[PDB]
Amino acid sequence: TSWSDRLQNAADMPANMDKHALKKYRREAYHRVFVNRSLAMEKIKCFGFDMDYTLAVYKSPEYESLGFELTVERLVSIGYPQELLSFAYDSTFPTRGLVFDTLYGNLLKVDAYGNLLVCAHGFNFIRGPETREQYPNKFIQRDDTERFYILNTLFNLPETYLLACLVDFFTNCPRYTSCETGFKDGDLFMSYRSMFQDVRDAVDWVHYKGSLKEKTVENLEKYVVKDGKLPLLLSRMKEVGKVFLATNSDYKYTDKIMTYLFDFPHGPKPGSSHRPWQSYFDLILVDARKPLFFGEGTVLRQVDTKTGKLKIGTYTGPLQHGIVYSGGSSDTICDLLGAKGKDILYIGDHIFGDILKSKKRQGWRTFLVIPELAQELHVWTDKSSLFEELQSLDIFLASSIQRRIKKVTHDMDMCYGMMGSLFRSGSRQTLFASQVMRYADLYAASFINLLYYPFSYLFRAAHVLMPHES
Amino acid sequence: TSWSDRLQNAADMPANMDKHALKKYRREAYHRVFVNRSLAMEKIKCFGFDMDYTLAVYKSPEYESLGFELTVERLVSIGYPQELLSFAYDSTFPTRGLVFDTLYGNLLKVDAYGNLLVCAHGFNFIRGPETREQYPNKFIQRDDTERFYILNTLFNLPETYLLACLVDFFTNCPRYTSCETGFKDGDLFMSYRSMFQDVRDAVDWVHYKGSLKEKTVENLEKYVVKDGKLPLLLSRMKEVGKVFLATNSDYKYTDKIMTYLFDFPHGPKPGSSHRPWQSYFDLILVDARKPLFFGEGTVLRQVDTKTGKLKIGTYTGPLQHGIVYSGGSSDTICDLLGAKGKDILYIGDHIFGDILKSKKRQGWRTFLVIPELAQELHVWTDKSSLFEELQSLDIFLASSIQRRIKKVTHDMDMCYGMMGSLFRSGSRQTLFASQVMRYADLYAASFINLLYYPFSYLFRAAHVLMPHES
Ligand SMILES: [Mg+2]
Ligand SMILES: [Mg+2]
Repeated sequence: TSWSDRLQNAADMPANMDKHALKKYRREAYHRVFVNRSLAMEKIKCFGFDMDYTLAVYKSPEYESLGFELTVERLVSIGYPQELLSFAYDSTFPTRGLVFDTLYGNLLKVDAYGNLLVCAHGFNFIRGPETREQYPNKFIQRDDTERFYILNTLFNLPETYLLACLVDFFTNCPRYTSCETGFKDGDLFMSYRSMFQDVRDAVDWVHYKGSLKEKTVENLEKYVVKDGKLPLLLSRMKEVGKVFLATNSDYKYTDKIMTYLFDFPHGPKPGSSHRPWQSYFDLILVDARKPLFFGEGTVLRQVDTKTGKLKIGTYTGPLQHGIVYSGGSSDTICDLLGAKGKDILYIGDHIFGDILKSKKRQGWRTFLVIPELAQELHVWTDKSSLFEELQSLDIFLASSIQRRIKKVTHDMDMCYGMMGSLFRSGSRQTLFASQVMRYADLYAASFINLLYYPFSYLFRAAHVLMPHES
Repeated sequence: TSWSDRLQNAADMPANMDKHALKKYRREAYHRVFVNRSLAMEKIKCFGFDMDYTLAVYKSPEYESLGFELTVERLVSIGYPQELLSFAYDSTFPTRGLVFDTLYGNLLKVDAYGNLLVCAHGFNFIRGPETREQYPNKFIQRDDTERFYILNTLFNLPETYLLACLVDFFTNCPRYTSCETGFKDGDLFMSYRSMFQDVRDAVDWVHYKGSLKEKTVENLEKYVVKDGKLPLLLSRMKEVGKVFLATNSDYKYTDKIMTYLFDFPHGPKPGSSHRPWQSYFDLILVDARKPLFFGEGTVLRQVDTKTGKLKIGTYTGPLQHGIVYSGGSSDTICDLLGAKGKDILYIGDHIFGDILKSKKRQGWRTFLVIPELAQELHVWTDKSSLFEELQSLDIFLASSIQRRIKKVTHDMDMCYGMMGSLFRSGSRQTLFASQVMRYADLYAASFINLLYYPFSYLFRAAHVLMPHES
């Protein structure tokens, strides 16, 4: 049972809009919207969306497996060894938000301060004392972006696993000699950095120049979660405010995915006429180039929706019905919708490019979609006894207790996968968790959970007090 | 009663090291060390210090008034109008950590997200609706460092007030015409930015080329808090670890201040021989250039302590007794003391240059000294009924309540001064407060509060849980 299985099971259910039914449903963690900072829904005038892994959640592990297979085939085609073809995607290995250290070839799980929680070289998990050789302070400087790459999106799951496969492969293949910073093969030296760059390039290529999109769209039911409640929520949002799309995807791909997401024999609710996906949006913007979008952005262009090509020139005209924009900036949205940042709730899955950047650069309100939460919630509740035990031990310690703490931490983490929870390793929160709390005003397993709250709901979070104020 | 008066009253008291006396004393907020993240003191191998506003806390408002007077005199001497000489420093106006907006000439008090809590143009406090003309989203992008300057240190208190005085003066002097971005005086245009730059330059000049240091050192009792307990604490630290000084001040000024700080007829305790300040440090480093110090730093130089001049050349030798360093990097300290970052507790008052940067760049443990806390604690407890009222109203609201909330917020804030608490405006925390919580592992009114805790004390903070984990 993957997180997408959970999401699809919930997507299959019709909306019961009886107000008591709604209250009961949203009390379940699965259908709840979680609150980091208080947000009065009555003050939101514009609801903005990302598409991929927000509106269009790709099914797991099928979509990751497809990306993996095509990325491997691209690497082989440029001259990586044939043994790569014997790799098979394994969903139990990668957790999102890991850091690849391009100097030493390690996947790292870190906290908000760059402290090492987990270090794997290939499939070898390096324990504390051994990590000190390469990380003397068990710490990385994560903003050293030339060295460290943070694998922040669900698109990075395939390459997270592939990096580990490759390091494992070269390390154990007697054709190659392992060095500190890569592999020697006679007169050829392959650094972990140049290897990482090849993987990154092959991933981009598969999405942009390869067959991934074509294979996705030829079997959308296999690859994409679909939910009859989506037009209902969007139509309700449009009753109290404006609705926009701002996506990095191009027009042709957006049109294919979005058509599928609305492809039901009805519109907002069963019995109503179907309407085109475009009719649910006051403003549609593609090729957004987030996060650059939230600063200078790019030249505002107009899509010719008939051909899917951009019209020649900068678009200087007004917002008109049926127009589709390309590029621009977040200011385009504010100016055309008559909005200020705090009137906007932007809904996306990219913790950096969607959420942190719109928050820091523009003061937008933020809603983070975390698709894996759909299944992490199940583990969290099902294994609560292990977390509680750890919480009791930590308090008792403040030795056989220290070893017990390490053992319980391991058992708890393994319930999530080999790289543990997205949100923690034992009692230590990850960088990703800390960024969620600081930048996402609201978060949930799905944006659909907004449907279960009334129009002027006040999302509440307790005030933060300093230690001396307590 | 200023915060320095509180600090000096406590400094005047002898240390009672009876273990029960110690426990009782540190329970008082004034003498407490506050904990943002748990820290096991037994793991600290090196204790590092800043000097100014850390070891050498300057007396308030006398020191600010001296800086102000000399800065004004410097501005007049370069051609600012004579009316500046009628300004007098007023401690009730500035709060630390305000943001000067160089485009519009406003002092801003903001939260961690750039939201406006207070906006003053001169001594005119602009209320919410009027701030929207210049700040349509009541928000600034604070990392736009070309536009916004954060007045982060106690050295910036004089210029905080002076900026307000100047804006007030030009606005109300009929020789000048007020524009959006500065003042016209016939064929001369003075932007708020060029005005701000003149103030900033005059402040630097007074410290570097003017008479401020000379006037400080000629009357150290008037200007500097002195405490017989300082050598006691340092000598205890030296029993369990290494002690270093890393300061931006130069050798001659450091030597004058430090001599005064140790100038008692005894050493660590009454009855013991006096020892030179240098003997309390395993490593002494001046001209540190923090925060650059915590990255590449500068060339490591050796001070000729006889002349106060640098020896010619890069110092390539070992740590030797009596040597004094200049420049270098934080790696100099780790390499010479045999330390890793998490073995180091660095003690300073500069939230950015001392604390945030050593934490983010190096993974050092951090202790933030907040001298104003000495008096903010008194107001916090004395006016607790106003904060409690506000907390009850906020909860009741979740109208005459909204107006009551604004009135109580104002009354509470005014108890601290015209720009309110360093830590909040009503129920909203400032940027400074949020940075304290995120980057300072420990904080206190004075570093001396460490004396009241035993050698292997475990400072405890509760674990943070995400909303879905609660
Ligand atoms: Mg996305
Ligand atoms: Mg200082």
